[PDB]
Amino acid sequence: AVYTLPELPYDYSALEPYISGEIMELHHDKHHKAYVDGANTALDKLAEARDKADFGAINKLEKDLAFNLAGHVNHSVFWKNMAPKGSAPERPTDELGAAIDEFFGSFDNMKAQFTAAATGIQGSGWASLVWDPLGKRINTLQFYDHQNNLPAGSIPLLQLDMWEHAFYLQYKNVKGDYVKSWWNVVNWDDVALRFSEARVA
Amino acid sequence: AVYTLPELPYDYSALEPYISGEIMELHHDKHHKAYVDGANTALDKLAEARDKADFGAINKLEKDLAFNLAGHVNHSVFWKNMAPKGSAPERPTDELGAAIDEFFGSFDNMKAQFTAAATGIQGSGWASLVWDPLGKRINTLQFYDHQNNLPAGSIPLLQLDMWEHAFYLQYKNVKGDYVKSWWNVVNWDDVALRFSEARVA
Amino acid sequence: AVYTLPELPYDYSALEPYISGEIMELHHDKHHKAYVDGANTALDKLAEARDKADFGAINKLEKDLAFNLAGHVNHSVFWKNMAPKGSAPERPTDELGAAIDEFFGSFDNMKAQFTAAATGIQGSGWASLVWDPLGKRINTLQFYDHQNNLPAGSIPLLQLDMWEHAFYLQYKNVKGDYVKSWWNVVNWDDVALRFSEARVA
Amino acid sequence: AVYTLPELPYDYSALEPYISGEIMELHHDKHHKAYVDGANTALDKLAEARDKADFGAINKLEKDLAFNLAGHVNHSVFWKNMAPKGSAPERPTDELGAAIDEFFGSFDNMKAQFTAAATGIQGSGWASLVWDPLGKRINTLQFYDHQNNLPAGSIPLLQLDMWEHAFYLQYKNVKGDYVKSWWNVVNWDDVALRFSEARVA
Ligand SMILES: [Fe+3]
Ligand SMILES: [Fe+3]
Ligand SMILES: [Fe+3]
Ligand SMILES: [Fe+3]
Repeated sequence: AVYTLPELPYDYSALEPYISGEIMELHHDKHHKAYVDGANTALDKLAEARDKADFGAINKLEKDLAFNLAGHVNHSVFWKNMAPKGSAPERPTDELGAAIDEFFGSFDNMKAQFTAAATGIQGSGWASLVWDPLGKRINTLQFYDHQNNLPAGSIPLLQLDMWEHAFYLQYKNVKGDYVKSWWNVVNWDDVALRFSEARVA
Repeated sequence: AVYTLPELPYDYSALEPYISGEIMELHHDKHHKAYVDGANTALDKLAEARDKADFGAINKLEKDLAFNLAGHVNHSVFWKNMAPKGSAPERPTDELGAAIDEFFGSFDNMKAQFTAAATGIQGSGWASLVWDPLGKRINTLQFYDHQNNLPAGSIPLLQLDMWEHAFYLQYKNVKGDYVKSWWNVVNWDDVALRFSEARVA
Repeated sequence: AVYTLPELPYDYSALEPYISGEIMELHHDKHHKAYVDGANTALDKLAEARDKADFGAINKLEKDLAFNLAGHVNHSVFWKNMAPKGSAPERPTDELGAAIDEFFGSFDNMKAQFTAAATGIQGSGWASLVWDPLGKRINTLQFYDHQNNLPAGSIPLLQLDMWEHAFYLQYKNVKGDYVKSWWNVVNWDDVALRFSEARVA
Repeated sequence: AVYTLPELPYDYSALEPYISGEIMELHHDKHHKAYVDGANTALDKLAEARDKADFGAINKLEKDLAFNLAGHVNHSVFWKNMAPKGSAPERPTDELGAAIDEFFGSFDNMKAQFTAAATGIQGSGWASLVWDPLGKRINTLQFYDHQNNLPAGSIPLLQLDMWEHAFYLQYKNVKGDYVKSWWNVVNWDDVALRFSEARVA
């Protein structure tokens, strides 16, 4: 197939007590898998459309593609953005740390802005730290669902899943507690790597 | 300022009779300029939010940023994607040409899918040919407004503005005639350059 | 058919000089007609789906229905909400006038809020004065496209089309001039009638 | 206050085993309450905007109003649409029953279409049976979030909450099992009452 489900870079319960293994198992094995299958199906349908010269369902297929592919991209980044506490730095350093200070003033300011973007979402969505190739800077974006509210060319560096399936079983309606806990498992090494390769447009 | 209004790489009337100079002037001088100002204003507002430590309007600011920056990005690519008839080949060649046949079967198949995506939009939007870094392929996407219905990381190669302001003064409600005439001014050299630079992950 | 295109309650050029007959002709005969045909097609497709027990395109059909039916409802109200200047009152009176003062403070306050909602839209949309059956009050809503950003049960009283096709040929990019001119042709008698029948849930 | 949190017409655990009491408590006491507060706050902010004559945040306030009020409306209908098994007939009768056969062919056909609309949502949303005043018929709509994908004037008759918080704690990712169990607690008497009152234009 074109798209494949990546394996988690750690055990399902490696993020505990911050994120339960039960959520990790359902989130990865069920939800992420659905997006991969959906993105592949969308491409197969578009190929069939071209062969028969029948683009009647083009509007449906383009949304199926955007929704599922965005879901695949977002989750793929999400898994790598995390690591068991202690396995990675608790704060950004070197170039990344300097860039964050440059575009947000300080790490604390970026954290506050990112947290506000995460908890204020009206519906399903993501809080995202991206590299803007046009402005050559790091911005925070608030995705709606998986594929809305973002400029083309945006390169994801750090993402936080704010869909209810990401925290409900453990934190219930208290999304604030989920966000606080999540900061403990952010893999700043992964974010630093993405930044190193992203700041080249 | 972080964002700047790029000058057109040709005269306002250089795309006639396909796209009138009247539309080119209003589209560039008024519409695009508004998105540049809006993107700059959003960043300024976010900076003030951090200094004041008040993120009450975070939802508004994140949408203002995404909408305006996406408008700026989309129009910036749009201008470069076009050139006076006779300036570039009327059909993709070399590496780009081979990639189009690989991912769509033929140039005609690509045109058909792109055209269907452009004319079927329910509301304002864009038909877009992008490079998908994850699947390492060229896909067609149908943007809603400027910032919706697309996966993060999508690299724009060729874009067609389907907002009514882009064609109404000349083609009125007949979207099909607009898209048909537009193919005549596509600068395949610019698209090929973007593909080359995008391909290098 | 289930849905039919209503005829304009006046001649195409009756709203001049405020709204040109050229816009009225295209807007009614072309755009509105498309929504009626689209809504009817959506229903036929859903019927075919039930017969064959094939709901594969349900997501597409439900959006086709919402988009087109909303477009039909919005435009149907829009035509009746207008009348040649002098043929109707220039300001709300009696119950309607009292209700507007009650929920907005004054006619001028309602006009300012409505105007701001109309000119600030990011993309295609409508500025709408609706009756809220749950709160038993009159509110202003900002529709996105035709079918987004509104509570179920909302009863339209006064609507202003902010899609670019509604003003571009005459006012170009200056949506502010369009809104100012539009106030001159509002049929307050039609709005008063809708209010009389709407305030019953 | 303009909006108030309605009390449940039954005990929190009266819908078991179909819908757990744990979900009913969180759903009503936490989620619904938040939408009521949000709708009230939006109105207060709009009132302040008028007094200060500053509508700079109009786009934010109109979305806050639509999102929260729609959430309030949707949940208010949702609670009344359900009742303990045995309280009402398991199948529509009389006027409502005849209307369902007229617009869907049969009760089973309606259930199939409604179920497909409920399980196919890409993101948060609702499956809704509404009375269309323009076409004078009963249609099924698929809401996105709380306030998207619906025509103005739509009168809700029967609604099913498909947001993840509505079923995750009990059914996890298996949306189909949730919808299947939900049909057992549908209060057809409430739906029939809404149809009667909606029908009277
Ligand atoms: Fe997720
Ligand atoms: Fe444009
Ligand atoms: Fe219109
Ligand atoms: Fe809910």
